[PDB]
Amino acid sequence: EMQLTPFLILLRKTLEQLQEKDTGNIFSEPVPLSEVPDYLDHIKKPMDFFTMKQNLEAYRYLNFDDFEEDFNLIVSNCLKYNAKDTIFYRAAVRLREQGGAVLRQARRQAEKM
Ligand SMILES: Cn1c(=O)c(=O)n(C)c2ccccc21
Repeated sequence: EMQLTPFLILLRKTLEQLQEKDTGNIFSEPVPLSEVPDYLDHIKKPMDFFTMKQNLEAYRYLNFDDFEEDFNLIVSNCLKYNAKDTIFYRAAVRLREQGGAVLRQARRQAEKM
């Protein structure tokens, strides 16, 4: 199939590119549950870019689809929790659009391995 180290290098670069689309850094760290006490009533699996980085280095992403699944959780959790008329909801829509393009290019590079 493919070698581990170039794949992880690609995922590290891809995660950096996704974070660059989140210009407010609102997805950089976990949603603060102390300030959002009802969050887990709605959200089954919180996700954020710091957690994704930890998972990457813990060798928890060994195919592109598991990496993309967690990125999609960042977006979908935000759309689910927040009302449509909020900056947060719109930011997740924009991240879905801009990040989908980053992911398509990165997946093509993975398929070259
Ligand atoms: C409730 N909440 C969210 O749903 C969210 O997506 N982000 C990014 C949040 C960021 C800070 C505080 C609360 C948040």
